[PDB]
Amino acid sequence: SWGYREHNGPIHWKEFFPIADGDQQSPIEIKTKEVKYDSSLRPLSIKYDPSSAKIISNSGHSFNVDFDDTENKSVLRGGPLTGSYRLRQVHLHWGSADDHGSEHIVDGVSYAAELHVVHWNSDKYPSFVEAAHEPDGLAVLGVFLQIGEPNSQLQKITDTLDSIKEKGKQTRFTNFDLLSLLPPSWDYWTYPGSLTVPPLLESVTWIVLKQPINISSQQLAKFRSLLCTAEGEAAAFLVSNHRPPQPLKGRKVRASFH
Ligand SMILES: COC(=O)c1ccc(SCc2ccccc2)c(S(N)(=O)=O)c1
Ligand SMILES: [Zn+2]
Repeated sequence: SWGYREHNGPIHWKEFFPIADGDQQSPIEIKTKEVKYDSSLRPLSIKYDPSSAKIISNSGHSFNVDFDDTENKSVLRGGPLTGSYRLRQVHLHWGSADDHGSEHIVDGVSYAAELHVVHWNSDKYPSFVEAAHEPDGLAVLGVFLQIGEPNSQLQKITDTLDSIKEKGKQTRFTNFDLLSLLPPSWDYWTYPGSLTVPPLLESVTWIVLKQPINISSQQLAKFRSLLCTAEGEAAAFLVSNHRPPQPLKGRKVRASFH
């Protein structure tokens, strides 16, 4: 089964998931001088209720903060999107080294980590699972993290990691102010792409914010202490969980700014 280790890692996913070689795969290299400013794009409009977060868990591939998506208390609107997309989950990608941890790469710069905020089109589809199978079903906001001052807005997360060390562990996680984790500028790039983990579905409108947020090296090192293995299996650590960049295949990357 899939992961980021030598025998089950990204380079081997195309052996098992046909879509891994598809024409709309993510993540990509963003070349900032080659991106097209598009005046038809709209500003992002975000409303994230701190009561929406409920549980944090170790999936074996990252931590996952799950939100109550029963109704439209937390939504993303605007940007390239038609209608309202409902907040479902947040997770993080990193590498074994602080200078090569992100999924998207900007003018050759890989950041220390990348946060993904996953949302689904509830205006058109009745659930996350159904939306995940349609070209306009999902929207993922990407936020880069760069090494710097410790981020006090990550402290709630790092405090829980000891209780979710093994794959499948979960703990209560509520009153989380996700809005305060985002950077002050909501300028972004966008393109059509895919999930960056199996099943690699081509259902994602990517919105990658230009402005990175900070994290300390100590904070980021704590994530690598999560395991990719369950209780009572031989332990292996989740030291890296990012997919390499995929061919653009004629897709247009657009910028909200110039
Ligand atoms: C190591 O990274 C991850 O674990 C991870 C987990 C879930 C999701 S999207 C939710 C999802 C996918 C598949 C099935 C159910 C939910 C993504 S992504 N990078 O495509 O935004 C990445
Ligand atoms: Zn992700």
